[PDB]
Amino acid sequence: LTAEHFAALQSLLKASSKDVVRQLCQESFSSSALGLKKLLDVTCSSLSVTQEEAEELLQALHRMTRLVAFRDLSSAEAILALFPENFHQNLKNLLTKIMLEHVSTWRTEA
Amino acid sequence: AALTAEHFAALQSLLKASSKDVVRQLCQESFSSSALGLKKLLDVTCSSLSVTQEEAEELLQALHRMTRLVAFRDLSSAEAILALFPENFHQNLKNLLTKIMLEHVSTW
Amino acid sequence: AALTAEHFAALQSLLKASSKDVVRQLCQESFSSSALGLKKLLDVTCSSLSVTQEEAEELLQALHRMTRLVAFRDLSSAEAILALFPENFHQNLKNLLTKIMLEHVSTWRTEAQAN
Repeated sequence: LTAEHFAALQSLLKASSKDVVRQLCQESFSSSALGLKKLLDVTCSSLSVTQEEAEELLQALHRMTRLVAFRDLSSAEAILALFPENFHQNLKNLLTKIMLEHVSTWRTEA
Repeated sequence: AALTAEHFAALQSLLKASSKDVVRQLCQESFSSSALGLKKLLDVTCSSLSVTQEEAEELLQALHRMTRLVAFRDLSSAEAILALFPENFHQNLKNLLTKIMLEHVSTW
Repeated sequence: AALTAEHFAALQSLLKASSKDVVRQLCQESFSSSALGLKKLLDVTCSSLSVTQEEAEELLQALHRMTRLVAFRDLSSAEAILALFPENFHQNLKNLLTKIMLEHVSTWRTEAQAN
């Protein structure tokens, strides 16, 4: 949403001074917790999925990526092991591949 | 900062916990949670601007996207940054925001 | 904690992708997300205490402001931390919390002095 985004920036005209918006822009950047909305919109636009349904996937990816990093998994057949037997094979292998390529760099981010 | 009465009322929920270890975990996780330090920013925005809590989010989500695009493209120009704003946008507001982001594109 | 059935069902939406690049891009940004780590924290809080999302959110915001306040003001004594709680506050919880934060105050200060 970039059209109704500028319709939100206009609310800055309800401010009291140029000092409050000066401290409001500084707090809008460093607070990276607001980056989730950009992640949701880019997920809904790339997968043609609902906002509520995009939240379920992102939590799943977060949960699994954190998991393979926590246990420090370098084994391919170990990654494949936690996938259920009735899981889409090509997607299972695609994920497994991505897990292996980033399991090193991800663990450093802790 | 300080602790409000609502905060102490919220803390008492820990008496519902099954063990003292859960209480210990929740404390550690709450301190380390960077995302939690935004409920105050959400409240400040919603109070000093007299908007909805939802409307407060929409502004912060939009402001974050804007201040991110300033560093993502490293716009050093004071005019090309105002090009992002549409023609039907408040003149004095699009002149103020581009005057701050241009001064905060370095440490970004 | 392992993945649930609902979790694997959610993963299958990745098949709706237009390229393998957006899938790996999704994996990277889902991992390095503080917001996603918080919603996981909310879920177990709601689970353990048998509370709602709102009630759990309040507690975590409460615990966040208090634990940070302890580290910021450097309250390295039980008497100083006990001074924060009102008189009508539950005594046993008052003692448990002031014990927990008297242990981590030193490790919390250092953690904040970094970032």
